[PDB]
Amino acid sequence: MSFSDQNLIWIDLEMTGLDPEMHKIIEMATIVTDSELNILAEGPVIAIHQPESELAKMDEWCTTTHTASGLVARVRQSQVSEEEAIDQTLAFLKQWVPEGKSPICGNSIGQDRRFLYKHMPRLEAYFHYRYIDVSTIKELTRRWQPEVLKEFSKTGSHLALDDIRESIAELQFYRKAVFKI
Ligand code: NA
Repeated sequence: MSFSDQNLIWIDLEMTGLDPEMHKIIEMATIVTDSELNILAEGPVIAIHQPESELAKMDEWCTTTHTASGLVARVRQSQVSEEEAIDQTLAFLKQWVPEGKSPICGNSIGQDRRFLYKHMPRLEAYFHYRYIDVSTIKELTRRWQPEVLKEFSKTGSHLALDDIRESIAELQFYRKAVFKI
């Protein structure tokens, strides 16, 4: 429908920790916006199965966060592997954005990309090499006019789809508050 090489691919992952060589992806969510940040479609929201030995690497922050959100129970019950999650996500993205055109979009999105390189390289390859990191704008705003940041807040639930929706909302806020284009 609104297929376009200008559309943007937004992605958020949840993991068992911060180290791609040690930890695993346990949730993924994608959203496609047009170039003006209008949400066109939401992609698969996938809890990825991991065995207890991998869940057992989680520190207290991860254990308490992902248990209280319900993610751990969804991971334990999930029948979807990383490979099947890649397949579902690519089948979605091919309907909205051509391969290799969209930067990877999100907050501190270089961290997610590291996990994609290690665990989902076929999906990493779908992105253009550039990054649209909303937290770049957050950090520049903090230094140039920090009072702006009091006008926006996040819930931060660490449910991947809700968090990437907050990333888009943050950029929409910056478009009006700190940009003049
Ligand atoms: Na994130």
